[PDB]
Amino acid sequence: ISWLDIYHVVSATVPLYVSMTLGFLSARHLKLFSPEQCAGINKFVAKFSIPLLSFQIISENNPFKMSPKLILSDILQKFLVVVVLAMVLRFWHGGKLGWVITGLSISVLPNTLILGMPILSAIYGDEAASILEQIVVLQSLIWYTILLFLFELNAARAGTMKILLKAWRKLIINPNTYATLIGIIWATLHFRLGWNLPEMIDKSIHLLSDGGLGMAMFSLGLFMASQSSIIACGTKMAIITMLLKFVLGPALMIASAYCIRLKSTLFKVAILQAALPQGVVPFVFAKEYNLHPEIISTGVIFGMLIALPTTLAYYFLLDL
Amino acid sequence: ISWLDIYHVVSATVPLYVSMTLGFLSARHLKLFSPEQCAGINKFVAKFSIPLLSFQIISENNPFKMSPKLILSDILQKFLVVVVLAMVLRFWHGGKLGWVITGLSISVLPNTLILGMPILSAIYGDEAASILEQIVVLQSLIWYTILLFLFELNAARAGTMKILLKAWRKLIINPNTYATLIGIIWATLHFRLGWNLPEMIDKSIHLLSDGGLGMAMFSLGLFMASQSSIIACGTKMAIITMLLKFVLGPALMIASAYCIRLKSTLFKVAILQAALPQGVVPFVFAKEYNLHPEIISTGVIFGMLIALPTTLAYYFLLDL
Ligand SMILES: CCCCC/C=C/C/C=C/CCCCCCCC(=O)OC[C@H](COP(=O)([O-])OCC[N+](C)(C)C)OC(=O)CCCCCCC/C=C/C/C=C/CCCCC
Ligand SMILES: O=C(O)COc1ccc(Cl)cc1Cl
Repeated sequence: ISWLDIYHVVSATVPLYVSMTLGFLSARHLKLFSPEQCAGINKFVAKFSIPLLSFQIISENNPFKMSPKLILSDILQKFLVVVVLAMVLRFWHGGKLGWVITGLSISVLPNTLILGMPILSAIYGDEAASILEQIVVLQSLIWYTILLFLFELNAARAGTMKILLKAWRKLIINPNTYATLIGIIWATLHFRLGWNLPEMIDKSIHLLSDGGLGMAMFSLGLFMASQSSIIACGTKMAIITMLLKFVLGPALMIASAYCIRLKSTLFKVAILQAALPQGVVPFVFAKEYNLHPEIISTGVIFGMLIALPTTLAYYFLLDL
Repeated sequence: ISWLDIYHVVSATVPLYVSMTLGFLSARHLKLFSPEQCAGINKFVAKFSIPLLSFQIISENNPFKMSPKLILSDILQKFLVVVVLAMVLRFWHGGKLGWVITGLSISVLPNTLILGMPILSAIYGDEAASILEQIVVLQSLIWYTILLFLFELNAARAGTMKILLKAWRKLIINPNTYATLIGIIWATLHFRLGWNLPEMIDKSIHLLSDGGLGMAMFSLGLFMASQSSIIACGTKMAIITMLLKFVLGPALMIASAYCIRLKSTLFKVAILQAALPQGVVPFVFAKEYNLHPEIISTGVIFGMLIALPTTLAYYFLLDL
């Protein structure tokens, strides 16, 4: 672990905190944004920035050149996490479905796009970049849509066939689903027939997509200024939010990798990626749907602080 | 002229119209955003994105390698538009000072920060970038401050030290002022001593500044949707606002360019930049001070529509 490699991690993490700070200061000390305005900014982030980012992620990779072992391992990890959460909730802590979503939003949705590429590139070779790209594409194609479907189903519940039909009806109009579908279609078209996206469309998409992550962090800092303080999540809930993200998710990912027989850099990069801090998109969704938005906030705040400790610990463990 | 050039300009301009149309549809038709949410988004873009973009543009300029001929041309463009507005108003339309500010907020304040770099950097490549950034620096450092002082003087007119003090107090709480000062200082340091911005700070600034143009157009579209109609005022003061920007301003700028003997790209760019539609800061000042906010809004809304039609015309004309 070269000392100059810690500089890379810190440089990848600090910018995601500068915007968050700016937002917190604007909301609390400057009293610049009212709660309605913060909700509107978050809605813009969730409706225009995230769909375009997902489209770009999905439309810039080879759908037919993708490690199937990586896909199977990710699916197995997600299924195992869902099963474990369902089993635990049955005996621990009504409103059980609301906690299954809040578990997947802090367990099986890392932030490999921002904090993953630099950390893995510094600690591993170029192949890790491709593996992380594939993981991000999968989580922005399948998992980010399944999470939205679950959110819609939870909102509708607040006779079963009617609820499912309502959830599907509300999902089909969601920008994220259409963005993902168009992204996959364009990816296959461009990588089979060689079609290239016209410049007037690529630039238009980039203009809105660009700066979306800064806006998401701004919204995260804005929402954290309307809570009790910085750990409004609580004391025990904040402690378990990290055992779910750095002690259970990584273990289940290791189990999935063992089951799928991963033996390559597709192992030391497939497991380490699962120990990275939480993403911002899960918060962007959990605050628009108002499903425990305080639990996926302190987790984000305190996950990028311990990213380096836990990541280096897992790196040492894998080598041993 | 070749159709390829016309197509290049159209492609450069299309994304900035797609963002505006998306914002307008989201506000009015799709009804994603409530008026409070739209106001919050406008405040965010005007407080965090625009100042950072201004700082970046200013820092990407060389104070010691400016063009004094361009400086003089820009100062004489806004000094004989005053001598043409103080003479016409003598024989046309009490409120000479009020109308002069409204006449200056239209003719000689192009939007060279949001809609000037993209279009012109594409029409003439990267050569025009230096000229546009120099003009942006000048209008952010001198002309906006003078406009603020004139607005304060008009407000107090319906001693001088009190007006200057009020202008200074209101100028210190403006993010644009701090952004411009810091950008000038950093450009001086970088281009004299050779210092380089740290990677962390650069990435943090880019996180928010990247989306400062697409989101600016989105906010413009939201504002257009907020207004009741395109032509808020009457035709009498609507067919004159366009002629005060696409006929009088460019003509008086061509006169300045001939007096100062500007030649080459510094001419085809120095006149073309004056034909761009009006900015939004003058509208903000007019709304805050309530100085004819129904004409400065009409101009800003009806120039964004016919910018490309009236920009291709000047592009074709100047080639001869
Ligand atoms: C050197 C750092 C100077 C920091 C300047 C801050 C000074 C603090 C000001 C104190 C005066 C008290 C009044 C403060 C109000 C302005 C706040 C502000 O101005 O806050 C930054 C601004 C956002 O203000 P606001 O709109 O949110 O609220 C302000 C509007 N109202 C008042 C309505 C809420 O917008 C921005 O982000 C500005 C972005 C451009 C500045 C980027 C600085 C980068 C640093 C460059 C220098 C680097 C040198 C190399 C050295 C490297 C090693 C260290
Ligand atoms: O540069 C300009 O004159 C216009 O750019 C803007 C566009 C939208 C908003 Cl809110 C603020 C600004 Cl300054």
